[PDB]
Amino acid sequence: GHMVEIGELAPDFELPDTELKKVKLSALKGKVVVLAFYPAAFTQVTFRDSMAKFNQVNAVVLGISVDPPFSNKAFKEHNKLNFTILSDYNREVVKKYNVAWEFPALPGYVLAKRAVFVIDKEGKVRYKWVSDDPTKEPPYDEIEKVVKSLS
Amino acid sequence: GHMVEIGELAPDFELPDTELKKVKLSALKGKVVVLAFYPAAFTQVTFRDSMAKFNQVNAVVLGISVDPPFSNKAFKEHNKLNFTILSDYNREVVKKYNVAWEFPALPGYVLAKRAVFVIDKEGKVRYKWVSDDPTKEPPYDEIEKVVKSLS
Repeated sequence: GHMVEIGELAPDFELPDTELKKVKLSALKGKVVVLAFYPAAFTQVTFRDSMAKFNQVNAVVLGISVDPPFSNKAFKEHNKLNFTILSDYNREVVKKYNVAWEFPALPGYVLAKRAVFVIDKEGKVRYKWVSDDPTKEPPYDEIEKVVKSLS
Repeated sequence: GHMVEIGELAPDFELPDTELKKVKLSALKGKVVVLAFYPAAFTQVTFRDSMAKFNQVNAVVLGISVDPPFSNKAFKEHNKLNFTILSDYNREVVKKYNVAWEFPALPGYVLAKRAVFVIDKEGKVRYKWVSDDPTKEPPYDEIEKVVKSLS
């Protein structure tokens, strides 16, 4: 089964972005990468989604959800997200990162937990945060300090 | 396997709407129903999606796609769709209606063909249109005349 720990090589993957362009994690070696998993585009709470808090991060942020690319494109534009948003539509990556759960109101609907992984220039996992509660937000300040140490 | 023909009882199903409320086709017996399958919310071409052409139909229109409810809710609101939009997220219904295909740019992504079924007050299929080409639009005028004959 899948378990991701600090110090391990981050599991590689290739997913389509909002323009259906294939994005491969390992092609980003040489750059700090932040994986930002979210349960669902257009989750309602506010004028802008919390994913916009990654706009200011000094790294290559990959937002990842199981939403289809067409909807993620509208979500990206509506919320002025300035970074790549990927669609894990077959749930390959939520499984590889062990961040899958079933949405309570939708039997058999598997989606990402709210999670963040920071990956160094060598492709190793250097920070991990996974919340079972989808409404919690990650500690952005700590994440940015980790990114700084890897830059 | 599944095949839907004129004169048959429409296959029953229960799917969540944009508020995650379960909607069951057979509960609509006594009313004319129009199933309007579409491949994907937020498909770009125009200021408003063609699904809005069902706003004027004198029947209970159920829009159906494999998009998740949260995205379909944003799609419904953006395009001022006045009718129920259902999420066939496990592809149960596209299979039952034999309107599934794989999106060319996304391996393993199964979605609805552009299709319309009109169902009479007894729950029987009375009109069927299925387009392999997702950009074609159905003959709205004929559909509305069929609806009239069933009213």
